[PDB]
Amino acid sequence: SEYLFTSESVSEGHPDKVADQVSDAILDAILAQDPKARVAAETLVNTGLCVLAGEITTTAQVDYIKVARETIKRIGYNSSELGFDANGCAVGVYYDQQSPDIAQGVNEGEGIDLNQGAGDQGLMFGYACDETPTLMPFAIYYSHRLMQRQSELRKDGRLPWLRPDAKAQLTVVYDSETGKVKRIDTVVLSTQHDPAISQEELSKAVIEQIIKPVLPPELLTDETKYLINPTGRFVIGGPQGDCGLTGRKIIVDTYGGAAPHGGGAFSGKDPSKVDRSAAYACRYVAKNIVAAGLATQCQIQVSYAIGVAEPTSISIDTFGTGKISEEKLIALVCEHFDLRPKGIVQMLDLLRPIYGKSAAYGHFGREEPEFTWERTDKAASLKAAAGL
Amino acid sequence: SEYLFTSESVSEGHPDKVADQVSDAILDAILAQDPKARVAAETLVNTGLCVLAGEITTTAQVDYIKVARETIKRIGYNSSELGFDANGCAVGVYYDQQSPDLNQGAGDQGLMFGYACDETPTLMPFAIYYSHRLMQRQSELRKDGRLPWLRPDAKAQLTVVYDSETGKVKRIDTVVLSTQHDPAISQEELSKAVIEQIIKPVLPPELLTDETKYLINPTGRFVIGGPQGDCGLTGRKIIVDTYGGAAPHGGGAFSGKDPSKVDRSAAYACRYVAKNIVAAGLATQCQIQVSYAIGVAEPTSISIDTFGTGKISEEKLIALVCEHFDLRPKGIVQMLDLLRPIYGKSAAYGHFGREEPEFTWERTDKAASLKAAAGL
Ligand SMILES: C[S@@+](CC[C@H](N)C(=O)[O-])C[C@H]1O[C@@H](n2cnc3c(N)ncnc32)[C@H](O)[C@@H]1O
Ligand SMILES: Nc1ncnc2c1ncn2[C@@H]1O[C@H](COP(=O)(O)O)[C@@H](O)[C@H]1O
Ligand SMILES: [Mg+2]
Ligand SMILES: [Mg+2]
Ligand SMILES: [Mg+2]
Ligand SMILES: [Mg+2]
Repeated sequence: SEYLFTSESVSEGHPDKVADQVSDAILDAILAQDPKARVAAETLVNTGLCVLAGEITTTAQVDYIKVARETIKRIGYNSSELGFDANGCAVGVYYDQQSPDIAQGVNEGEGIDLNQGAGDQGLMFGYACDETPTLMPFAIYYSHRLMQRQSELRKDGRLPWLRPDAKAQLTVVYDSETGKVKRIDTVVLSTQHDPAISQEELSKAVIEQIIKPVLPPELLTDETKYLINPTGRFVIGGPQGDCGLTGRKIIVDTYGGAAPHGGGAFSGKDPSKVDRSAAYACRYVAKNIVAAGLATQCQIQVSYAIGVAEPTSISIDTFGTGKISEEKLIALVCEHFDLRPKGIVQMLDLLRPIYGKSAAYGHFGREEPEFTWERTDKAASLKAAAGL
Repeated sequence: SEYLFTSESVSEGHPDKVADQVSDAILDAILAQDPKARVAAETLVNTGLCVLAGEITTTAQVDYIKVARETIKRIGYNSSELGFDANGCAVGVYYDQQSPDLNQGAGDQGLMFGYACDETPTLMPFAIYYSHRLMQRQSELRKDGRLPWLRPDAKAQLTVVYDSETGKVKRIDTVVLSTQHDPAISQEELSKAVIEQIIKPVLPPELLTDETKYLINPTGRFVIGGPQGDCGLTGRKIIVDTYGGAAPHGGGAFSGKDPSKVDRSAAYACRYVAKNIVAAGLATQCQIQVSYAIGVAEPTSISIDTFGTGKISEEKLIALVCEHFDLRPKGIVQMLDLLRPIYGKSAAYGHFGREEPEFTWERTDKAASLKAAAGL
């Protein structure tokens, strides 16, 4: 009559997320000067190490080393006690230019269709459902918020012993018949901390200040299991502790496994990379379908060929909850959304330095003004055009 | 009455796959000397560059640079004209390396998925299965000189049409294939050879129709390639490595990780569980999710979905799985004989769906016991 489902998130101090944030800070710095820049910025962080590699073609003049160090400092890695310290980190720049063989497919006036072609082949999924106020699956939505809360309390000093690296995991119970959340089964929360605080003090504060204020009280019961720093002390973390790379948190970045993923990473990529722009568009489409009341769950897949503007495929699944057929939904989507690469960029105003905030705590489910793919401004037109 | 679904794969020369293969070649070299080693070997490749970083605990003595160069050589990067070559690139070793029970706790939290279905002989989804085979065929004809103008880097993408009622594949709608090439061959000659000698020998003829669209090297040129054209990193092909989008993913990479790491061992176990449930005729579609907490042995969650195809309830299946499989981290290692150098081959053309002798998670040796224990 019920089943379990689990998602996780990590803080901005997790080493993979450090790499994502460095990649998107560099992207933002470039786009602030050159909105049309071609950016494919990959980052690897390790002990004392920040390698910047990939392909960038831009008129922007950005001090990549300074931007990387300032990003690492803003995350919290700015003191000798943490091991990994921006001031004591080697930043090495290895960027190439964008390959001209790729550029001639993407550039307008040079495509097989002379339109802006997709930056790559690939497949992308979007998803929305009615489980949370921002139309996200429950477990990833609240896992992100646990990690945001950890960072909030650290950065304003209310829990001054918190350190940057942390992880959270939620196992939730669903009703097999209704698909509705019944209760929270397990909360895992691990946080880095100053060595002077005891594990007992830490657990009390994590419960009072992080777990209880974030999760819905009605879903925490006598059966809920709390696993706080379950292997004990967590003093060293970040890239002193383990290696981080761009694009190694793609499930955290999206839907926490509540929907399939096409494989493409987001951070460090300008919007001509459909890995980013089309995944954002798919979230926008699915969210507006659910907000229009046309389905209570909606999943979309698209795909592209490098150097081709029209998607090679589109498919929509409402899991039996759609008020109209999925064929009619695809027709509505194609009428109200331009999923060609240039059409997406125009639809979502993507040639702007709006990406740094997306690189931790999830790309989806936060109704921040930067995140145009979270607007539900097409829902009314979809509902009307469906005949509802 | 119909819907579309798309998956992709990449060749062993794709820069992300180069990184995966270097990571797992180093893992194998370590495991051959020290089966109990802890390995978390990450690789980044770019123009003239192979960075090796991560954490290793072992008694093995491995020449990591030589292993990396040998792996790059085997893949086919043997000229600096390509911007990346085995003899000439810089290899830099940054590992944090140190010298150095069924209820041992997991080494991390995390979630993992497995999947199986009846669409292909090895119980894989159609689109990923044949996307892999397209890329294996590209590499085969390059290496044996049948198409000597091929270069190592390549990608393929299949869009398939499914019947909305029966769920069966009806036809192939679009084949995308991009392959790096010697500048001397025209696009017209390249396109014809890819279609006639790579694509058509691999895909089922009855699924290729006059409506099938072939998009070959659609930018018009693919001479620059490899890590120069596109930086590669370990763990950036996790959907190619698994089910091509036909099932969700927990997020963790496989390559460079020793089998104590549940990101890899539990995903392999979930494939093993799902494939045996299908092989036993208990379902035609089966998806499983597990998760772990750091320091805890038994998974924090397990769930199974047969998408209405199951012959017993999913509750009954979960009970069967707990009785017939040991999903504790050390129990998986024993179940699948994982403390051996068996991983280098997994790092290109998919971890699932090939019944190689190394791939113990592809054995259906529990199907009969599950079919009997289910009462069927
Ligand atoms: C298109 S690149 C990703 C974007 C790239 N980093 C950039 O700077 O725009 C990803 C993969 O596409 C393939 N690729 C590279 N050049 C290509 C070309 N000219 N045509 C088709 N595929 C290409 C290679 O497999 C490469 O690893
Ligand atoms: N003592 C610890 N307890 C819980 N989580 C940790 C601890 N140390 C590190 N982590 C987290 O776990 C991630 C994966 O690496 P590992 O520390 O090996 O599990 C790290 O990047 C940290 O986010
Ligand atoms: Mg990681
Ligand atoms: Mg991709
Ligand atoms: Mg890549
Ligand atoms: Mg992991």
